[PDB]
Amino acid sequence: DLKLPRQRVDLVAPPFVHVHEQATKQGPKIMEFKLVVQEKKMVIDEKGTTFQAMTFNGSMPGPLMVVHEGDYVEVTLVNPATNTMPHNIDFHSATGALGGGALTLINPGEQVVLRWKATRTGVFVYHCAPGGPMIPWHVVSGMNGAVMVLPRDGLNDGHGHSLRYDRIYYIGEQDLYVPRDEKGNFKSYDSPGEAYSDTEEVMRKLTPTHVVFNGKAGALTGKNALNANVGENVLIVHSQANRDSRPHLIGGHGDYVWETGKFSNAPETGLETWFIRGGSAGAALYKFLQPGIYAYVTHNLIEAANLGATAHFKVEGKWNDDLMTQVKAPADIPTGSTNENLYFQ
Amino acid sequence: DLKLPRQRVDLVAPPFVHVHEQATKQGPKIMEFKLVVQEKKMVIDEKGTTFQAMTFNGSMPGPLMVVHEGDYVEVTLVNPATNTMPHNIDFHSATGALGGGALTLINPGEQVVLRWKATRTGVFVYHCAPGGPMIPWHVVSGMNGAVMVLPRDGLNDGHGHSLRYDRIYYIGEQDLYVPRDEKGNFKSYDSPGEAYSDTEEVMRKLTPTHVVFNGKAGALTGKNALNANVGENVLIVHSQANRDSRPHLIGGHGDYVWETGKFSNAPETGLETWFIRGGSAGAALYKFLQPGIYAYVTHNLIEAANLGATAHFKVEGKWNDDLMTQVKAPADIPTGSTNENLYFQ
Amino acid sequence: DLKLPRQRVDLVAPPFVHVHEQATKQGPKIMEFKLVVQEKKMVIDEKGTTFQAMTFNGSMPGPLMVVHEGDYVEVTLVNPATNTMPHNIDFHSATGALGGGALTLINPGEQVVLRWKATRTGVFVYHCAPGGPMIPWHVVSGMNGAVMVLPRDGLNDGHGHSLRYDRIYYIGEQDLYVPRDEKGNFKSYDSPGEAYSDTEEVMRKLTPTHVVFNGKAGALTGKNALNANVGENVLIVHSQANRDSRPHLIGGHGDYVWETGKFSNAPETGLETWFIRGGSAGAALYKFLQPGIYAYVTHNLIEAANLGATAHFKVEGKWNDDLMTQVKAPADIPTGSTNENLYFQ
Ligand SMILES: OC[C@H]1O[C@@](CO)(O[C@H]2O[C@H](CO)[C@@H](O)[C@H](O)[C@H]2O)[C@@H](O)[C@@H]1O
Ligand SMILES: OC[C@H]1O[C@@](CO)(O[C@H]2O[C@H](CO)[C@@H](O)[C@H](O)[C@H]2O)[C@@H](O)[C@@H]1O
Ligand SMILES: OC[C@H]1O[C@@](CO)(O[C@H]2O[C@H](CO)[C@@H](O)[C@H](O)[C@H]2O)[C@@H](O)[C@@H]1O
Ligand SMILES: [Cu+2]
Ligand SMILES: [Cu+2]
Ligand SMILES: [Cu+2]
Ligand SMILES: [Cu+2]
Ligand SMILES: [Cu+2]
Ligand SMILES: [Cu+2]
Repeated sequence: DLKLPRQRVDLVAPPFVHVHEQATKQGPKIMEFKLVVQEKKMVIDEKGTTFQAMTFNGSMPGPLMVVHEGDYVEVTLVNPATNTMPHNIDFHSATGALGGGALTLINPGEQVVLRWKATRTGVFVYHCAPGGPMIPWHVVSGMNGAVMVLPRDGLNDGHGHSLRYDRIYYIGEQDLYVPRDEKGNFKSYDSPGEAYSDTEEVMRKLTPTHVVFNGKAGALTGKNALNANVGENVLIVHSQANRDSRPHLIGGHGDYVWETGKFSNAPETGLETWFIRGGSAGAALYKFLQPGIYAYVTHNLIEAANLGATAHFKVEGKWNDDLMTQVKAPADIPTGSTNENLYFQ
Repeated sequence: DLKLPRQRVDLVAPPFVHVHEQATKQGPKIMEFKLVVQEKKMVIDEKGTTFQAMTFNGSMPGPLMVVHEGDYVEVTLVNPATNTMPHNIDFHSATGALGGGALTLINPGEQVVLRWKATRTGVFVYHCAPGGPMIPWHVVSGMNGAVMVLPRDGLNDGHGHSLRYDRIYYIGEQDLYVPRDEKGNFKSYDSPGEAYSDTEEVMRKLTPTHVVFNGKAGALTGKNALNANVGENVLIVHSQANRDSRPHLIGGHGDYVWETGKFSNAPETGLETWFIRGGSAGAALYKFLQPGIYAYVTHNLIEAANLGATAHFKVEGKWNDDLMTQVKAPADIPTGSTNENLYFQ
Repeated sequence: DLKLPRQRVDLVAPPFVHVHEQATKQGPKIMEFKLVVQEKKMVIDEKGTTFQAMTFNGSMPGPLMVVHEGDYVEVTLVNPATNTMPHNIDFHSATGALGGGALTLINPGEQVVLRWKATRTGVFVYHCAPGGPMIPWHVVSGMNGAVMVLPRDGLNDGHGHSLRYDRIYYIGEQDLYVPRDEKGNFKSYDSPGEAYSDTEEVMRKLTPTHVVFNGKAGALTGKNALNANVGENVLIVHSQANRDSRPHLIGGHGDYVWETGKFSNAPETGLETWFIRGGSAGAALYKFLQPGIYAYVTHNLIEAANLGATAHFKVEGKWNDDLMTQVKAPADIPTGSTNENLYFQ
């Protein structure tokens, strides 16, 4: 009885996003997505530590889905028989049945089709939630992503002016809880079920061993740094399904930030650092003004530098010496300088 | 010299709330409340672990007090001689004398009467705060609750429109720090003073052993799930006197959320997850649109599923298939399906 | 080529602030500041525990710098040859080159001059960030402070009304990670490099051993309590470069709070407790209404009372019995009282 046009969307691996319109004059459609659960061993840090992960579509995070207010979203969730456990999906964007989790529980070898109406704008988490202690375990094993529900007129500044991004990236942050042996080395396991008991003990102490973007320490540095150009307005969606985070663009700002992630609320302006509450997605716009490397971190700097939570942007363009300049390069402290008379000595 | 009508309020145990008017045309009154401290052993999880608690009025949290802007609140605090320690009360709603703590210190066998003017609207924490290390210990032992100071015109949406709730619940979240023996089992004690030294060591590492609503894991699930009906606008007050929390209604949203808890500020709309800073109360309105079970959690899912922090609502009414529907029930993955050609394989 | 007046600013040790205008009719200037790195052993708690600190200008936090929107800020950063490590500076207020860190790396015996344009209003963190694991280590060793960029018209309430403070204090909160020996006693070291390996292990578990204001437990209590007077509007800037905090003025409120710290956003009103995300500075105004002692804490009360995070204000003036009064002093519970019939017994 729901007589609307159907459109199939092909998702892409984060931190990229499938193509979409920002503002649209198309009416509501049924937007069709497919997510396939994949349990597999994954490498999660620069020393090669492996982890028994569980994913949507083989990535941590799962891919970003993008629709417009009033669309219907029809998700086929597939759990191949190569997997060992039941899985489901819960959309924080959806209304009813535990976000869809109570309608999508599938054993290996099965698939299910859920439809939810996109009545709430913003970026939102989706994650697996099978029941009881399996909920946190599936989520911290990798089974979470995000969906963006755009207004049909695209984003605005909360004061009646349109905003448009030239570029979008999705940064999924994952807290991981990897057991260690008596000597302090990370332990390896042959299957998720084998890893569970030891992993649950680490989870109970609430302190992650790794905090990563795009599934691994160093995923978005080096060759895989994020590209941008001076003058571009870049939307950075950030999600964390289980634990708080405090994003910060080193050398930049958040020009417009929806830290609670919901476009019915005006963004805040000119933030240094914002706050993603565990169990949510937020979004920040920034117009790059300077070329060079930027680090994007959670600004618990221990997590950023020592547990894996740093991405880079590589921005091309011309340097603006009015905004910042090195007036004098490093030089020997003048013989004549008198710093021993300063108030704090 | 304060010549206003007096009205005695009988409090009730959370998560229920004493009856009150939302909007009122009554002028300011002296609203009289009594809180009696009770130290006692309490059961805090589904395995029967017991805990040396300290409470206001025998419950964790202490009861919700509800008054209107401009009322005076006259609290008789009683510390029966069956108790072993001094106690006091500090209202985050009040101005002066450490919130009242510096005027309310009572030994066992004594009572004291404090009056504070309700000049600030919102939901606010109250808690015991005897002095020094006793402050966190009394609070994490259970001695905290909340007070709501309504505008005289009731709540509004921050844009000039009245909001009215059909139902109110108060969810007090408690972080607990229970010692374990060498084998990892929770230890039992015969008195609060006996529990102190071992408990302070757990407190110092800042990681709770239990995170509970209404005083115990499973308190608000099963027979004690919270009731609602499709169409009702429900106000959920949430407090945490010592530690942050990130509330989330699984399958719903926060239609209007005051996460910092103060009604002079417009609420945010359409939240997935909000944030209660430790030492505060916040509030969310939601109009139920779908029947069924909802879980209300902190969305650190480890705390929610494994440390006790899940409540349920049981909502009666008719399902809306437009908002969400199971298009196809779980079925075998079609022989003809081609998932091995997906980009992530 | 930048032809503006230069003005030298002499900084002062926190929690005080160098003199400045709030509103100004002066045009943009080049505001010249000097920061000298000092590595030294410091006492950090009331038991005399010492710590291998690294500081700007010999204090934790580093001093508050105050300029106006559109000023240029020219910082000479000095690293004396008595220091052992390279250092740099990153301003969250600045645009480009990792906030200045990529232009300011200096070895012992060198100095460098950085200029950044103050294009963003608010309070912002600055901190050392040499590269890789040295970033969190230098920051949690003490190398962080804040800068305030005022609008030229001074502060406003976000609704078109000027706000002016009579008094300003800067509270820098520091999370510290001090190793312990097998017996649980804090370990002492002869140099920062000697302390590193053991300190990094404590840092990795993300749980501080001390959380302090102005560099030490008890720094702002006793003789060094903060002064104020009934009727004064006091601005409290609070920063935390690495870890979240939840400030609360016990016995007061935040009348106007910019918890994300940026003056382009209207403040929230009448807060009990606010939230400083790690990696940021926020600010609260409060007009004192009552004399006496107030405690200013982070409202994780364990951190406040047991890990060092309490300051005091001592406020002079006349008590207002309308706002709060002790109606009846502590007295024996009346023989006739009937508390055994209360609902919770
Ligand atoms: O309360 C009536 C009864 O209806 C049930 C039957 O399973 O299902 C309702 O809710 C489901 C979503 O949770 C819908 O898919 C279904 O169509 C609707 O009838 C039970 O939940 C309930 O006990
Ligand atoms: O500064 C004068 C002196 O007055 C004291 C006496 O105890 O009390 C004032 O403040 C109290 C609340 O903290 C009020 O109950 C009292 O009525 C008021 O006089 C001292 O705090 C102070 O040293
Ligand atoms: O992309 C060109 C090239 O210019 C460099 C040379 O070091 O420097 C630019 O950016 C610096 C700030 O990071 C400015 O101080 C400098 O003036 C500007 O030319 C390189 O970063 C870059 O590879
Ligand atoms: Cu799963
Ligand atoms: Cu969820
Ligand atoms: Cu008490
Ligand atoms: Cu308090
Ligand atoms: Cu340094
Ligand atoms: Cu920084």
